[PDB]
Amino acid sequence: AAKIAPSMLSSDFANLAAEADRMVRLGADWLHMDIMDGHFVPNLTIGAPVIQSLRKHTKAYLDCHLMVTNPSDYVEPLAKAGASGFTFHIEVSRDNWQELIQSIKAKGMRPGVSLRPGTPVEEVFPLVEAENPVELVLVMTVEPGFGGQKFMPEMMEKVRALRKKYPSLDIEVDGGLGPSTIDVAASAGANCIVAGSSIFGAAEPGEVISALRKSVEGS
Amino acid sequence: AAKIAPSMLSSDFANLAAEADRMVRLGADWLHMDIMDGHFVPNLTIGAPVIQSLRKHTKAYLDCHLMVTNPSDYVEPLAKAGASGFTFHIEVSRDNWQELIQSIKAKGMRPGVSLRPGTPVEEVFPLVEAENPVELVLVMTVEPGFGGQKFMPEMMEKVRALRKKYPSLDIEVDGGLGPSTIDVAASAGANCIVAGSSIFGAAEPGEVISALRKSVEGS
Repeated sequence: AAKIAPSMLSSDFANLAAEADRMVRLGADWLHMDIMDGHFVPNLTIGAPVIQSLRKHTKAYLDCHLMVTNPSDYVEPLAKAGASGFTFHIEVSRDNWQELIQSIKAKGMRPGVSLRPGTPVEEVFPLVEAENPVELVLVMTVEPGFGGQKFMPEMMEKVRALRKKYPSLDIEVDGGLGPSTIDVAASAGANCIVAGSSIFGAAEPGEVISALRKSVEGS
Repeated sequence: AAKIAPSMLSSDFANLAAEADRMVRLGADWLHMDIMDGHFVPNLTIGAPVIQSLRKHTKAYLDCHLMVTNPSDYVEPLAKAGASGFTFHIEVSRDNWQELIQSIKAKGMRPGVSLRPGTPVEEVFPLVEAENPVELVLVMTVEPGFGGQKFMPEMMEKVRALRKKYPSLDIEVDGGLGPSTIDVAASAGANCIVAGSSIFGAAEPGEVISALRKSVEGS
């Protein structure tokens, strides 16, 4: 099923609760929260304290993407904060992804795994096929760290490979998604769409959300 | 001169613009922004993207405290974001402190340096005495990372030492400051007061801010 998730990194961080309400009001399915620690990626955004404050104001699904070096140390804080989805990077969980997925699920959060552009898609197959698997795979379509970057079409091959092997798996894409890039992504098989500037910078955000949904549903 | 700086780490992160404005209306001189990267301290809070959005909603002095391992990489982003004060930790700015101070000042921000409880106060004397010196020294009165911890009276010896040598230097304290601990800190010589839970958790925050200011001015 299609899930449109505005990237709050592109919203007014100073009026988060209002922005969250506005997005839900405009049709958003989830709110994508980019958590960066300045180490895994060269940018620092928000952490669990922000998620906790936001949860007090909304019941919306908070899709948290951990671009941090030590995701295991965020499981407890984010679960307490009220995170709904917890997506970690495959590049920093090579020795403990099994326990990490289990620890996330134990806390009632939906486990997901993300991969940077340079990481071969085959690396996440074991995580999708595990006894306790990830329930979402996030294919980054730009090098993670900043919004406003150029969509990388070559990443659609990863989306396609995943959709072919796993027809019911939630496949998310993040990086340059918007009206001009949604069709190729929807055709490739992506059903969860993270978009920032294309939604918040639009004259009609609600129309953009609907257009993204329609493209996915059309595929 | 006394400066009262509420610690936004204790505020409603989902209504930052409103909280900042409320603090200013209640008499806050500066807004203390704790930037933690999960590495220098075991917590991740907010980064330049949050500061940038807040600046669009306030003209208040944003006193940013960098509890990160690589402060040099935040100078440009925070300057663009509108930070007013940029305080780095002496424990991670080694051999690069002279350049760091110059880079901060070169970008229109006020340079400051902070020291954890375990760090001898003598460590910062050269920075205060340099040709292009720090303009504020932040004596942590709790181990940095979280709000609500117990004030450490023993840290007042650092404050006193600094005040004795530098009569006009801004000396800031952060950690457990409130009505019950301000007199001993004001007597020691601290004039810039960072307080979180004692202000955001108070029935009369305006009265608390005034009391903190009165204590400092009384000294």
